[PDB]
Amino acid sequence: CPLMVKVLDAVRGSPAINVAVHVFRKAADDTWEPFASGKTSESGELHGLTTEEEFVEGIYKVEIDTKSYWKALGISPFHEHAEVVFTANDSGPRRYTIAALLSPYSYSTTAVVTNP
Amino acid sequence: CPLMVKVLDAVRGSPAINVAVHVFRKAADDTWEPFASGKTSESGELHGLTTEEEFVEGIYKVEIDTKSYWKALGISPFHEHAEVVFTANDSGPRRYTIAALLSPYSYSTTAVVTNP
Amino acid sequence: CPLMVKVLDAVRGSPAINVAVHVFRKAADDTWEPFASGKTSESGELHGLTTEEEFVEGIYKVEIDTKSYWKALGISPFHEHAEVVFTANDSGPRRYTIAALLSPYSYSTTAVVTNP
Amino acid sequence: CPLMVKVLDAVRGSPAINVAVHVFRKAADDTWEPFASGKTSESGELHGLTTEEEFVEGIYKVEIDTKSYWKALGISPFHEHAEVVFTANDSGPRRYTIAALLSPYSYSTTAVVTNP
Ligand SMILES: COc1cc(C(=O)c2ccc(C)cc2C)cc([N+](=O)O)c1O
Ligand SMILES: COc1cc(C(=O)c2ccc(C)cc2C)cc([N+](=O)O)c1O
Repeated sequence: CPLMVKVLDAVRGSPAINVAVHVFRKAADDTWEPFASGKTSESGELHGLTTEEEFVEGIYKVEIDTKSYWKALGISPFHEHAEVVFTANDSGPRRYTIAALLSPYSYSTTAVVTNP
Repeated sequence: CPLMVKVLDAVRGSPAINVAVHVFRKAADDTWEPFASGKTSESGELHGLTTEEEFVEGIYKVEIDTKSYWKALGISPFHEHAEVVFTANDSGPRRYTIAALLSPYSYSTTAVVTNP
Repeated sequence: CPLMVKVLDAVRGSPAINVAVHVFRKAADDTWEPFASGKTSESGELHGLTTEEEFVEGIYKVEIDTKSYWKALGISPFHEHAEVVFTANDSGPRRYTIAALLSPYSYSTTAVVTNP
Repeated sequence: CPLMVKVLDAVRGSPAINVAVHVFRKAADDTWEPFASGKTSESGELHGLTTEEEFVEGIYKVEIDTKSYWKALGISPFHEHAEVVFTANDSGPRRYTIAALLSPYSYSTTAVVTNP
């Protein structure tokens, strides 16, 4: 609910289906602690990662396993993964969508942050 | 149903709301004929542009009125509009989403084409 | 010199070489008048389109022939071209670089505008 | 020379000047070892990070300090940095250009890889 990830494929013109996504939260010692993870659905979307209670302010990293995605399609990739690192700030009610558009040698990412 | 447009704002991190979108189909004389149009909703989406019966194969242009969008936000823009020109090809059942991510001096667009 | 175009290939991670580019300028009767054209070099760059004298104020359209590029690589892409439409030199001469990043179902474009 | 970084600003339509960039290389114990760092110039480019001798095969992370860039412009952005993680030189030396296009809530990155 508070955090959704959506992944699209710029080569095939499709959702990026069955992509592994890991979310980490930065710990006090500056290490990355696993927070949530899953695989994108047939729509390219990954829902249900966290809850309002669990998602507190902090620094988060979303790692999208793009290399494995491209390899499963038989397409030669450049990156190991796509990484999105951001701060969650409580500024009234907010829902976050982290969206990524994947190509073999490029990616784009945006945040769509809305007030429900 | 067969054609949806979605527009996002990379500066504000939001859907691009109330953006005018025009769709044209290329005529035999190479001119662009108005085909459908509307304004994006609060989700950034524009549904209901056309019907399965009306949307035939051909060359289409989607013009997204980005300059007016940025001006309404008080942000100085570069482009007059964003233009997406593509061929619709009947290759089994297909639904098209034309998505765009807007910045003042840049835009990105992709097509998400799925079989319902 | 005042107008340069650069095109990159997001599948191969390379310059997009031998891409045709056509520049138009909106005429007083609202038609698109041919202005300049050329092909990208081995670096993906297209220099020498115009001159300071010829590049007057106006609304310009840069059409990048992405479909012909993909077809030459044996790929059937989604878009016919990538189009960049902008007002130029409205506050005196500027140098414009129009850059594009290509995938079969997506493109991104940015402008870099500098004052000499 | 073998590794160059270029950063552009999609709000202003300009090179992103004075952007800090830190490159790491994955060590045999799976930690990220510092490798090279620098700042983009007035053209948005960062040359001279490394040498052919030092740039061995490995997994590299290029961290572009986008938050510090935006904060210096008086903007509160979404991301902490932009991260580009890739295996380099796996089939012999290549020249890599890592390019990034920045907005407050989005970034795009591409790689241009050439064989000398
Ligand atoms: C089809 O549906 C969607 C598509 C897209 C995108 O195509 C998109 C994704 C990332 C980037 C950096 C840029 C683009 C244009 C995002 C969406 N979303 O809701 O953010 C979305 O729903
Ligand atoms: C003006 O000069 C350059 C521009 C650009 C880009 O505009 C570009 C950058 C990132 C992305 C994701 C997409 C785009 C189109 C890249 C360059 N390069 O060498 O990669 C370059 O030289």
